[PDB]
Amino acid sequence: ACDYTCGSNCYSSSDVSTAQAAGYKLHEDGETVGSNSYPHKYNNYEGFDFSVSSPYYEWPILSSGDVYSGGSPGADRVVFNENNQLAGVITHTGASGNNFVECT
Ligand SMILES: Nc1nc2c(ncn2[C@@H]2O[C@H](CO)[C@@H](O)[C@H]2OP(=O)(O)O)c(=O)[nH]1
Ligand SMILES: [Ca+2]
Repeated sequence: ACDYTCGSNCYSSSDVSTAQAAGYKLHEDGETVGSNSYPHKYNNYEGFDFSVSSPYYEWPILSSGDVYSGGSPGADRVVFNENNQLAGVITHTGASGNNFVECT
């Protein structure tokens, strides 16, 4: 069964921790990757009720199970905070425009 389901994409806990670790390292190093400069701040415009404190950052999680290294980041993101705590897994799939919904 999937720990998070983002549309048709199925992720386990280990998928999320792996993506999160890569993103947090770049954030700590003050480095970014990709044309959209990930990781970057996640403003929470959607008003998600995350159980950890802001500020939050987002980083792509990819269904191929590879770590994001540039190119298209697809629809799915992990959202982590300054303490490297996971806030949530969110996706553009199933939401209008460039909005997000949470993966379930
Ligand atoms: N919808 C949304 N986009 C955000 C937020 N914070 C930053 N962004 C970035 O702003 C772009 C314009 O909304 C979004 O598509 C998203 O980039 P990503 O595609 O990199 O996730 C947020 O809280 N909500
Ligand atoms: Ca996997």
